[PDB]
Amino acid sequence: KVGFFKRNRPPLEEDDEEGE
Repeated sequence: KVGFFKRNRPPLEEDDEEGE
């Protein structure tokens, strides 16, 4: 999938590529 990691992780920890 791709809507269950790029969502909860990014906020919580800096996991997915934010974007800046």
